[PDB]
Amino acid sequence: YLDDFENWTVVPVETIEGINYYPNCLPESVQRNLINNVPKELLSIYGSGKQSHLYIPFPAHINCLNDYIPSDFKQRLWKGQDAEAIIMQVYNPGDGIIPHKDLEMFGDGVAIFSFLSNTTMIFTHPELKLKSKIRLEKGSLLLMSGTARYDWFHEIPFRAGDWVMNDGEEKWVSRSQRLSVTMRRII
Ligand SMILES: [Fe+3]
Repeated sequence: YLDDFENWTVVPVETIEGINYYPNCLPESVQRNLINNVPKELLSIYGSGKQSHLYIPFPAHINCLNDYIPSDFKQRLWKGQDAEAIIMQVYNPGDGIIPHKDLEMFGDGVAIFSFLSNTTMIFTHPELKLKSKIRLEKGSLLLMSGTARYDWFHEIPFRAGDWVMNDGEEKWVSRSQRLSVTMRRII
């Protein structure tokens, strides 16, 4: 991310080893139970979205998310175990995050559950001069590991909508408030 990238190519996210995306992973009931039980202050629609760090033991409305993370992922990367460290982050329209790689204190395998509304995440590789985009939908799970987690940067653009292609038309879809829950372990 430094703009306008004419030397660069946009590739399918399927080319990035260690991206696994599961649409409609969480039932609506699970999403509503979670949202109902976040402190109301965290969900303010005004100004920049707030954030909350949680650590074991998590309450049931959070802790249940561990059950929707694929067992093969936890076996391969988390020594069969469940998440230890969780950040809940709200994004009001215009909020995002600059390109980064998650801190080395976390080791491999990062799980991100999405709530409330859809957004677009962009992966960047400066050395390859490549970009890739993924639409993170309400109720989805993103797993980031390996090449995705170490070689590439990820970001969420600071804007109020996203151009989204569907059924051959491209629309500007305004963003609504979004909440993510990021689940990690500590080395
Ligand atoms: Fe990150």
